[PDB]
Amino acid sequence: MLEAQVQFASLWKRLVECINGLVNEANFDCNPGGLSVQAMDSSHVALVHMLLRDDCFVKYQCGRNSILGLNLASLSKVLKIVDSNDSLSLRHDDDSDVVTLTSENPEKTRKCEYQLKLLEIEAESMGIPEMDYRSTVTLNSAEFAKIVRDMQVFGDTVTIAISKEGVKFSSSGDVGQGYTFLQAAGVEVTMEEPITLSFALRFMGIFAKGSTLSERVTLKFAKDSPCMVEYGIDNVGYLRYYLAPKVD
Amino acid sequence: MLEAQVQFASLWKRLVECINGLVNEANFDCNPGGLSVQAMDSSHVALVHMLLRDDCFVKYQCGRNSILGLNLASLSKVLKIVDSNDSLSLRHDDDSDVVTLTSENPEKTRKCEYQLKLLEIEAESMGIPEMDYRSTVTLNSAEFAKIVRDMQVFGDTVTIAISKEGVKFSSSGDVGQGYTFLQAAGVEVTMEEPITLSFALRFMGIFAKGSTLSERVTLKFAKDSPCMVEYGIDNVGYLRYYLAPKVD
Amino acid sequence: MLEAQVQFASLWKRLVECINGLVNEANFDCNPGGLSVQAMDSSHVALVHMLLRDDCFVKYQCGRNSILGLNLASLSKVLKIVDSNDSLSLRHDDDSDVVTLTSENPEKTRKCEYQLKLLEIEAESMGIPEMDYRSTVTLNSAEFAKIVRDMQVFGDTVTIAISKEGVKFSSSGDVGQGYTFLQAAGVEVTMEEPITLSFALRFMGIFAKGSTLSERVTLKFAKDSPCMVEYGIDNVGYLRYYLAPKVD
Repeated sequence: MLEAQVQFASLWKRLVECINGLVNEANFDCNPGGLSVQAMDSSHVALVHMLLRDDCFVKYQCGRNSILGLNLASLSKVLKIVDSNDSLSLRHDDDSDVVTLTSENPEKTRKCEYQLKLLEIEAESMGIPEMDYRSTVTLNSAEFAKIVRDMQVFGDTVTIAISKEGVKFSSSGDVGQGYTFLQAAGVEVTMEEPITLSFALRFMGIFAKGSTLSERVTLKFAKDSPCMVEYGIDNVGYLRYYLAPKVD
Repeated sequence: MLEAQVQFASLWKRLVECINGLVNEANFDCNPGGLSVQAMDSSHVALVHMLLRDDCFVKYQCGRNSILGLNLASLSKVLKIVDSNDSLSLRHDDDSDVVTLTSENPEKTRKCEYQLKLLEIEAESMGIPEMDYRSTVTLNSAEFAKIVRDMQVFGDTVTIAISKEGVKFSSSGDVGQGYTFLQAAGVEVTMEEPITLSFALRFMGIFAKGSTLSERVTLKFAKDSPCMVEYGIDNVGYLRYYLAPKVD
Repeated sequence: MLEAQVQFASLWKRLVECINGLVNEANFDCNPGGLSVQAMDSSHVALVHMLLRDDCFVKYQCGRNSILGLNLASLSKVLKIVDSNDSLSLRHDDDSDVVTLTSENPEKTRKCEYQLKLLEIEAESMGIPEMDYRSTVTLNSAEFAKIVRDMQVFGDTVTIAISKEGVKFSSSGDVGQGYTFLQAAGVEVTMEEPITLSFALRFMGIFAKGSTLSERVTLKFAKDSPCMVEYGIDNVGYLRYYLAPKVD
């Protein structure tokens, strides 16, 4: 028996777009502590972790640790048609084969109910990278997203370069070469190594949809490792993406 | 020698857009009691009747009664180039092959004049049902339009249920099942008897575009009777759609 | 070498859009006088001539006459991602095979540096054919844009017709037959005789994007001659297009 009402559907909408950019279906892992979604893309290069804590909701009910597999195509299609400022209640009854979304005004004059069939999705091996990072940069989410889009005019690969002065995103291709250089303040570096890696812009792109959730974004880098980009969802959750670097 | 100056060309623009949704060509019945298009889609399932009473125009003139066949696709292309806040005089002359649109500024500094070829179109041998309709509902025209587009994510068929409590719009398909319920008395339901019919969303869709003319819309129903959907062009005319239900 | 710095990159963004419509590569002739593109379209029917004068730039060094072949496609692609409000400094060091654009933020938190390869651009065939222009006509550049967009629904050839009263742009095609007349209101016609040319609309449309650089535009005509359409950039240069008439 589960029931998670949220005040403003804005949140669910912005979130599902965010994880849908990375995967078609995923398991909604619901505990008394909150909804969790963990998922890897089909090329096993990059990973989403999303937590929404119990207090993120107006009302949250999850005695048992039930799981829900959900088609994020259908889910996304449906959230599309739900007003930003309407309330949205996700509920699964005791052994139904469908989850239900349920939507109302502030003023109760219109009520929408949608039902989605669930799916056996084999929960994956996957594995959050277990490391700690000796380099962290925080910056404006929207600026971040613009920088990936920028770099894409050049390549499929951005080269990030943290130093104590600031980060230096670079890229190359037929069009030419470009970099965008950032300076500390603005940007918040916390480095202890001239550490500089390369990544797939396709994914950085996908991750950067995170700016719909959070004015700021933190990137984290350990030498030769899966970087992390984190989007704080208020103080009541996070969106976390981990991506493998390109290596020789 | 027809002549028909509307004053704000928006009306003609917003109208043709609507009716063009349903049909590529249409005869304009031009009496001294106004203009009226009557027409069926090619799948002979859905009907438009629009009348602009002669009080509608700041200049009307139709001694005789003429029919004028028009390619609406071409009439639409010309009308998308016409500034909503301009004069728009229509005009046909005796044995003339061509009708003539003519726009002017408020401040008489810009004259535009287009010229379209008439068609011969076979006169329509279905026209109106002439029905009772004792079941009625009236709701904000944009919500109606939002709703048909919403229901379209689920299926090609909307099922409309009317009780005195309200009006439920339901739909089913691959994605899931959806419904949108509206409360009564903001919706003015008023029925004699509780009934529920089903319809092709394609056409409901087409009809909904009427939301650009009237802020409110009126639906009327009857058991195994082509429903009607009506849009008052304020008090100077109407646009009216009729659609066959889907029975088993 | 050459340095040229603009205060607001808006200018370059808006210029390269205009001239890229006509040709995908051009030579920038650079003097102490200023930057200067001059280029024909590949059918030798239309000619662009831009001048950015030395005072257009906050900073402009160019000791000797270098000539730079640039790929306007690529430049366009880069400039699309430069912010309007950032500055843009364009340098080239004398044996370098590369031009380099640099973009700083007013508050110095962000610096961007893109670099493009030069091209050996063979054709500088050229030849600004000045003649004595009898008739002039000057009008709001957006209206002119709009008029050609409109004339395009009819045909691919506009006939401009200039007289005491004003000017009549007309066109014909499968859709029908339109015209647009502008009274001498502003609209400063200032002719000597009646005069009626016709012109490819494709090109007129390419030209009409100049409306992003100048609230007004000016057309000059001469019997059996190329027209000129000029857009002035402040008092610091011009963009000037020349188009041959259709005769037959």
